[PDB]
Amino acid sequence: ALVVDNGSGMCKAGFAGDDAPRAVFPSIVGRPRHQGVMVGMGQKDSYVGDEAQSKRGILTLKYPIEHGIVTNWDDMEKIWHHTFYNELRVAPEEHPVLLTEAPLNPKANREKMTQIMFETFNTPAMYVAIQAVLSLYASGRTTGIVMDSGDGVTHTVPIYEGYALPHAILRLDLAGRDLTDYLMKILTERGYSFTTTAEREIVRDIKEKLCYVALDFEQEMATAASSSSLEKSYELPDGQVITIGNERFRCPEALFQPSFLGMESCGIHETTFNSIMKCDVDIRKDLYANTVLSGGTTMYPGIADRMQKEITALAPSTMKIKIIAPPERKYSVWIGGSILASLSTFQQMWISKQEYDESGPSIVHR
Amino acid sequence: ALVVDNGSGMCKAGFAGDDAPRAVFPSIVGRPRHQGVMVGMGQKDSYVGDEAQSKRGILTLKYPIEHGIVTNWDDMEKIWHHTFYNELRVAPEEHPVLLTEAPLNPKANREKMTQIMFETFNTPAMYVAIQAVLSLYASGRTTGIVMDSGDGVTHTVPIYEGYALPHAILRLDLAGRDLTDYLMKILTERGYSFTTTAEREIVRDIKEKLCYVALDFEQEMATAASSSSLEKSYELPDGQVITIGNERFRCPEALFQPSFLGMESCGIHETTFNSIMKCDVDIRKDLYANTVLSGGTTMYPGIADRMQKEITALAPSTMKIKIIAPPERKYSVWIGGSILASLSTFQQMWISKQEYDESGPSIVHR
Amino acid sequence: ALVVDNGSGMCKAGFAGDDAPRAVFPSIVGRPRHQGVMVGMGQKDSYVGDEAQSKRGILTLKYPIEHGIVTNWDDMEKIWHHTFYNELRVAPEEHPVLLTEAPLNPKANREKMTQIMFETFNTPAMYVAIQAVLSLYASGRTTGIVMDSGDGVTHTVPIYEGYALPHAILRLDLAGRDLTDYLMKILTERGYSFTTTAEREIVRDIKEKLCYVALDFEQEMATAASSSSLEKSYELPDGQVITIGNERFRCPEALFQPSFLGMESCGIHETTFNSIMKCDVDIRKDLYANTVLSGGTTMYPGIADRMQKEITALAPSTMKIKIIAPPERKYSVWIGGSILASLSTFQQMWISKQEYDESGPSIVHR
Ligand SMILES: Nc1ncnc2c1ncn2[C@@H]1O[C@H](COP(=O)(O)OP(=O)(O)O)[C@@H](O)[C@H]1O
Ligand SMILES: Nc1ncnc2c1ncn2[C@@H]1O[C@H](COP(=O)(O)OP(=O)(O)O)[C@@H](O)[C@H]1O
Ligand SMILES: Nc1ncnc2c1ncn2[C@@H]1O[C@H](COP(=O)(O)OP(=O)(O)O)[C@@H](O)[C@H]1O
Repeated sequence: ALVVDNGSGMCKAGFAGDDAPRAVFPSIVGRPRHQGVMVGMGQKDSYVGDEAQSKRGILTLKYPIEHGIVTNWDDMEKIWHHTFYNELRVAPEEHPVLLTEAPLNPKANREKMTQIMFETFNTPAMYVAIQAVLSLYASGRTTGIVMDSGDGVTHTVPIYEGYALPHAILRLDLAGRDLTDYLMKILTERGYSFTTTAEREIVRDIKEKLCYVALDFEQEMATAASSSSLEKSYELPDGQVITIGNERFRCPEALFQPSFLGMESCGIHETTFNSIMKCDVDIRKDLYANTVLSGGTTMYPGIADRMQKEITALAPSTMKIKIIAPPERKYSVWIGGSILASLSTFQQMWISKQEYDESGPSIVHR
Repeated sequence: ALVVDNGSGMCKAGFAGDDAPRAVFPSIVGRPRHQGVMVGMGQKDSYVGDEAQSKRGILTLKYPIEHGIVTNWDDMEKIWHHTFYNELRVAPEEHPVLLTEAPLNPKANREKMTQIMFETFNTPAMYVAIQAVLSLYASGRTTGIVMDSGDGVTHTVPIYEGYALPHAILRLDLAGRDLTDYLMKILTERGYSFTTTAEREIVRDIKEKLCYVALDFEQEMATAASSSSLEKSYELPDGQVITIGNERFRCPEALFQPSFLGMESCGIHETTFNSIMKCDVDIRKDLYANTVLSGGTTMYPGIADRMQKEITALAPSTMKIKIIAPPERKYSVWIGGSILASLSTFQQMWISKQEYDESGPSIVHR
Repeated sequence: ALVVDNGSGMCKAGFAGDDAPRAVFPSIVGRPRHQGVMVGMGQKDSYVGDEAQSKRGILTLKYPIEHGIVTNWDDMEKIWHHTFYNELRVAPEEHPVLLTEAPLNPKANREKMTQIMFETFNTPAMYVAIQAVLSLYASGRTTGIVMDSGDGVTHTVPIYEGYALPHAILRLDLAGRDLTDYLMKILTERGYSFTTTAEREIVRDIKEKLCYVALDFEQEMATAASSSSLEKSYELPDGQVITIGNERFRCPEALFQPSFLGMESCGIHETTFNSIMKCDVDIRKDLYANTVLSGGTTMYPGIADRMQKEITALAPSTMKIKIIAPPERKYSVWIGGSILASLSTFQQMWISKQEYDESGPSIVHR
């Protein structure tokens, strides 16, 4: 059977019988912005991400998912069309599929999602699972608190002996692009300017390479305020050199104390302590030492030490805390998806065509 | 033969050929309270005490006995099923069994109880004995007044030269949970709150460790009202510290003058003097100096001196009084159960299958 | 003399010489969250509710009372300072004061509460009264069971011939914010999102207008699941339309069977019958037909039928039941406060300056 994650900002897909996905691509949809100056087929009406990332410039770019909510289904159908016919070379009527979703999301999302999977692709069977649960599958633990943070969404689920406390789930719409744009805003301080969608991807790729979190914002600010050398140069695709200095960490700092982004909620560490504090007293000691980090926005170096230092300064003393931060976190959700698809006991749970034909899309509520 | 005490709040059991029981556990039944977020067998439909106390949190807790009356036989049967097959590793058709009961209890309780032991477990023989009598076996006396007090029940039986005076027995439903909840009510004075079945057991464990009886309630109140140090800290399972002060003794005080719990009966010492005053005049001098305390709710420090001071101030002078408070009172009842099962003269007293098959359940009255 | 109710979520105050209070406002404290871009005095360091609700947005909001416990005295002092100097234009040395409180609350609350009224405002005299008793004054009955439920607190007191049974009082911390968050949680089903303190008040105002309790949750669920028209539109302050449907009653339902909020206690109707069952038998016929509802969280339409249906299905038959639901329930408590202050016989009960100067703050325990 086939496992697809349409989680925000990049689709990942392959056979469930494997350890890693087969395709990984930006899910961007792009369209031409000028008339044709020379005759030929070369100008197709639309390009999907794996071409859309190459020809970027003459394309505008739109993201069909924002904050984990589909904004334009007609784009998404094109994306799935690419994933099925062009990449995995597989007929979707042959294989069952399961899909990721964010934990809290407008139910209409599920309804149309499964409607498309039946009424167009004629797929045999379907299931929608929340990402944090699947993340636990990849570690193979049965107790812990999962933190996942992707393009535009963060959430946490506490689970104990395989039971979630639904009253304890939180959203926090802080991550991803909402963080990337803060690098756009501050990078204009040095004078470099970046204005447009095709050009935003350069700043994203910088962020993907040259960023880390300070073990104390105050000391590293005082450091870079001194004449000490901490900057690294970067070269733009045109060969313009950039120097970035005093700013590789003042960016991700805004993931904490997020008043920089103007929000006034709690931040990541607050929300990790506040979720456990919605758990019963006798559970708490067991969720500590089992904070699991997940999703690509945890791949900054230094998050582990910062987070443990913060929580240990915030939680009651005498309680040991241990963050399970493996490598390969970028794949963890899909890895867990692969695991669940293989367990034979799960095979009764797929929604059948027969069920959809009685209940229609709302069957997703069982 | 097998010895089981199903007295309130914890079952105690083992072979009669021993000095102590082999298993002692809280007899609580607990059930899951959320739908499953993760696949597996791990969540069985029900847990008996030895797990139900451990995994508490995701469990709610119910007591199948309350105030000494069985509320749901199907729960008790589950408890016995665990005790027989998993714990004592014994086939019930092989061995006789005897059961404790409180002295006054609705007879239907006995009827169904023994019915289950014959018609389901196919046990060879059965006998029901009152707890105070078994308590005397452990001391090996033939004269005295037994005071037993457990979760939710207290009673006294006078026995003289091995004869009880059934017209002099009294119940007083004051002890145990009825006292523990008064710590729940009062502990909120400092501000801490405790609301649910899994969480009540924390207050029970506090009571089991940090409680004592004042050698004069009035002086120790005046003491703790001054800035003298008498409080002890306790750490909760989450590592929250608790401070308890002025209440390690204001709790068990309510076992006397129980107007604190709003009841208006007599208290324990009253009921010990009033029961003896139902004895004939010529018995009294022999019951004095033979008040035997029994049952775990007597395990507070200070009970001995308080009780003797009260009775000696209340009884007529020139009459010697001596409270026999041995150790192992937590086991005293089961010890006495062990003794009676071994006495060869008793071997005629078991109710046979033949008797139940002639008389039916009322055979329990012989 | 002055009557003040600092019950959670809004202060209410005025002269005892009246039928209703003169000022009623949300007691929220709010503070600026950006540096000043324009010159003037207009930005004071802090705003109390009547501006804090108007200018909300540029303010963050904190509630100085939570669950009936003061969290930051320096905030409360700001609220009382406003109520005395700004609103009532009154010197506190002129008039005695009485204060509402919840029935069970950490005694330290009283000590500091009365300390402030003497040592700062130099008021001549003080008394603290529990809200339910004052509620009975407004009806003028002398027998009944009072149910009061306000922002964040519920409690009940049985009173018979002017005597309470303190051992039968219950708290249940279910109401208020704990309900508001359930509207926040469920409203995201339609897709709307609400994240911040200033924005929470919009969801509160929705709750104040478009909500009712179902005479059977099951039938009304099946009804709204059909294509029948039951939704109502609401307009946001920006003119964004909201549609709410199939959810105007699934909110207050969680005030019963509150497992929706993940709590595992009993709910309101259970706890109302269970409090009476701790009363003596001969009182019961008199507490029935005298359940008096009080506090603003009783202002839902439909409460009467649900409550009467529950108790009548639970209580023994042949027993008359009558819910006294007057209008003006939002003021009943304060009305009674005004009454008690007026009875000349009550005029001996105020704690004098002389007593506080001997005993200090703990004099409130007499
Ligand atoms: N090297 C990196 N450093 C920081 N952030 C990264 C890095 N690589 C990827 N990311 C973040 O993670 C995103 C990749 O997709 P992601 O959101 O992890 O998928 P999923 O939604 O499955 O977690 C990127 O858009 C970026 O926001
Ligand atoms: N250390 C302790 N201190 C005070 N009370 C205790 C302690 N241990 C047990 N208890 C009381 O005794 C109960 C244990 O069961 P118990 O009532 O002794 O059984 P039985 O009814 O057969 O006597 C506990 O629920 C508690 O009420
Ligand atoms: N129109 C309304 N509909 C439903 N509930 C309301 C309404 N107005 C007020 N409330 C409830 O009552 C609260 C107002 O304060 P309240 O709790 O009545 O004070 P008190 O604690 O003295 O009763 C609001 O927070 C809200 O919970």
